[PDB]
Order: sequence, then C-alpha cells, then structure tokens
Amino acid sequence: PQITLWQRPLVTIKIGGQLKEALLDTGADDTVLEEMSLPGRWKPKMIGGIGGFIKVRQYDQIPIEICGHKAIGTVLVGPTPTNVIGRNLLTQIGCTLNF
Amino acid sequence: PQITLWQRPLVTIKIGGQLKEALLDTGADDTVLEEMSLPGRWKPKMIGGIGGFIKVRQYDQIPIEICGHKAIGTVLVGPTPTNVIGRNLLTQIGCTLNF
Ligand SMILES: C=CCNC(=O)[C@@H](NC(=O)[C@@](O)(CCCN(Cc1ccc(-c2ccccc2)cc1)NC(=O)[C@@H](NC(=O)OC)C(C)(C)C)Cc1ccc(CC=C)cc1)C(C)C
Ligand SMILES: [Cl-]
Ligand SMILES: [Cl-]
Ligand SMILES: [Cl-]
Repeated sequence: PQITLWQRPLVTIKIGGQLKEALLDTGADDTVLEEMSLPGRWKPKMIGGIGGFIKVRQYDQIPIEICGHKAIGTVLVGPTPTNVIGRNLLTQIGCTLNF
Repeated sequence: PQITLWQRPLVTIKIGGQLKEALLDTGADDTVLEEMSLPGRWKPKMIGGIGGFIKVRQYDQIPIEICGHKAIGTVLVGPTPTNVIGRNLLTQIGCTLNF
C-alpha cells in the first residue's frame, strides 16, 4: 500500500497468536511492544528516546505478520507507551519512505 | 527520492541558514530539534517519547529545508537525543510510506 502521513501510520500485526495495533516508526531502530508473552530465549536491554531509557526483554527470531506480510526479527517487550514497528522489521516487508 | 530503512533515514536539513542532520521519523507527530536559536516568541509544549516526557520550546511558522524540499511550519526545540523530522513537516514535503 501507499500509506499517508496525515495521521499516525497505525497497522494491525499478528504476533505470538495475538492481534495488536502498532505504529510504523521509521525513527525506531527496533520493534518495541507493550508487555506480552513470547516463546524462546531473551536477554535484557536498555532502549532510549525522548524522555530517557526503558528496560525491555529482547527476543530474537520472532515470527510477525504485518499487513499480510510475514517477517521474522527481534522484538523488544516492555513498558513502552505505544507499540512501534521499527526498521528491523520495516525492511523485511519492503517498506520505504518516498517523496 | 526513495529511502530504504536498512540504515537510519538521516538527511540534511537547513534551518536559519545552517545545515543539520535530522531523522525522518514517521513515529513522530512533531519535529523536534536539539538546542538552537530561533526568532520570535515561543510557547510551552510537553511531548512524550519512549522514556517519558520532556518540555520543549514551540516555534511556529519556521522555514526549514528538508532534503532540498522547502517547508514552513512548527519546530520544537528541546533535549532530544537526535534531530527528528516528524509528520507535521513530512506531510509538507509529500512524504509517504510505501510497501
Ligand atoms: C536503542 C535504539 C535507539 N532508540 C530508538 O531507535 C528508539 N526510537 C525512538 O525513540 C524514536 O523513533 C521515537 C519513537 C516514536 N515515538 C513513539 C511514541 C509515540 C507516543 C508516545 C507516547 C508518549 C506519552 C504518552 C502517550 C504516547 C511515546 C512514543 N514517538 C515519539 O517519540 C514522538 N512522540 C509523539 O509523537 O507523541 C505522539 C516524539 C519524538 C515527539 C517524542 C526517535 C528516536 C530515534 C533514535 C534515537 C536515538 C538515536 C541515537 C532516539 C529517538 C526506539 C523507539 C527504537
Ligand atoms: Cl532483527
Ligand atoms: Cl530493499
Ligand atoms: Cl506544522
């Protein structure tokens, strides 16, 4: 699709059997989701932005589906104020900025 | 242009006669720049990121070039980790997401 920026670019994702809304965030290096359960190994991480840093769990190799596009990547889980899809996954669905 | 997301979408902006690097950021409602001088009066604004809230100075109707594309709009100045161009100015330059 072509996605306008008049509004926040929110999409539906399927992850871990769950349906979730997330923001397509070209300013995020990583994908960060609100608290949720994921399978497999994780390690702690600190990620930072306006207002400072938060602690997350980093899960690698997580299957995600965004707009019918299957991808696989790292998902960070923690007390983010909003679900964000970062570049790590945006690349995998072939997403670009165009002007 | 068309910008892929395998790296940070950093571009050059020009504001008040100077060049800076800024991040094209679709997850951001607003454009926030690191500490700098701007003409005229400013208003207070709180903006929230991953780490919580900062106070910034809001300047209105500020001419800014983004990738040679001319825009005039609101610029926030505050303690941001990086210069970010948010959707307020991305829409002015005709930016969309595409996949
Ligand atoms: C460890 C890797 C480096 N860190 C990052 O890449 C992180 N990225 C970000 O913080 C942003 O991409 C910002 C994410 C987008 N957020 C997503 C976001 C959206 C809403 C909220 C929110 C806050 C309070 C209440 C309700 C919602 C929080 C985060 N939006 C905002 O921050 C905007 N907020 C906004 O538009 O208000 C709606 C701002 C810029 C005006 C503050 C911008 C950004 C990119 C990169 C860096 C660091 C680069 C050296 C710092 C900031 C992380 C999310 C992956
Ligand atoms: Cl990844
Ligand atoms: Cl590509
Ligand atoms: Cl504006």
